[PDB]
Amino acid sequence: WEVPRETLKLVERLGAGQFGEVWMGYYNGHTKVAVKSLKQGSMSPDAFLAEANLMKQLQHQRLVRLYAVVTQEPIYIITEYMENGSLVDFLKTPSGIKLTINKLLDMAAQIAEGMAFIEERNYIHRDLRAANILVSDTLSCKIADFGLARLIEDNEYTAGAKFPIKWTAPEAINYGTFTIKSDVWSFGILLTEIVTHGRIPYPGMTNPEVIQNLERGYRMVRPDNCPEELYQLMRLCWKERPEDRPTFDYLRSVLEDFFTA
Ligand SMILES: COc1nc(Nc2ccc(N3CCNCC3)cc2)ncc1C(=O)Nc1cc(C(=O)Nc2cccc(C(F)(F)F)c2F)ccc1C
Repeated sequence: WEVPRETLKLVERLGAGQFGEVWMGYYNGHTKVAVKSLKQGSMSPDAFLAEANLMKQLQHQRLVRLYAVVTQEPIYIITEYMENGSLVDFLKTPSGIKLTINKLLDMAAQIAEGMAFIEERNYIHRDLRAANILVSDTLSCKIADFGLARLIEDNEYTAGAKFPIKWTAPEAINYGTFTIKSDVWSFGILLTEIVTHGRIPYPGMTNPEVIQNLERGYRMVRPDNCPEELYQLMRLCWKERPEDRPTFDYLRSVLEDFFTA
């Protein structure tokens, strides 16, 4: 997995943040890659490499696959470059805009397939949303960046760190209890993003507004142009009781059929 740092040529910053940056570059000149570098101090070089180790163990068709690493400060995590960036951005570009519900549902099914495997392996995402879904040149999707429990859950630190309100389940917002079921709720919201081609969820509301209404049992209205059948699948994702929400396997199962229809 190790590669001399010389085989990498950074070219364009893609993302920056608390723990480092993500750059687009080349490996041995010909291979286009995405490189994540750890910001010295931001976090243990060990906890940083944890993400890589998880990646090796969690390889799958619909998940971001590790390519290589550089284990000397500054540590790098390298993956292959996904040409169309993040799903949420892709859906607003001319190509993404013209996509028919069929192609959209297929993509939704791919994500559901990725989540089924994650559920299968006893893991949780914690920050499932279109911004963390990557799209390749042939429009196949892959799930990326699990949300760090350190910054999203209840503990010493967050005690005052927070999360993406509009995508988070009621139980997680209130009691900080994140399970695969809250990832399911989240999937429901991700579903609306896809069908609306990137529109922000709960149009017309602020985060504190969302929170208030959620208590009264409020749920997003079916988007114009969203099949009513698909809509009721979303409603299953937003059931009040977590244990009442469907599994990704079923979701994956049901999405694949709307698509062959
Ligand atoms: C921005 O990161 C990328 N961006 C593109 N393309 C792109 C992005 C934007 C744009 N833009 C921005 C400019 N405007 C035009 C469009 C144009 C191309 N391509 C690849 C990456 C990419 O792999 N990133 C990446 C992701 C992870 C990661 O997920 N870790 C992880 C963590 C936990 C669990 C798993 C699991 F379970 F899933 F295994 C994981 F995998 C780790 C390292 C890296 C480098």
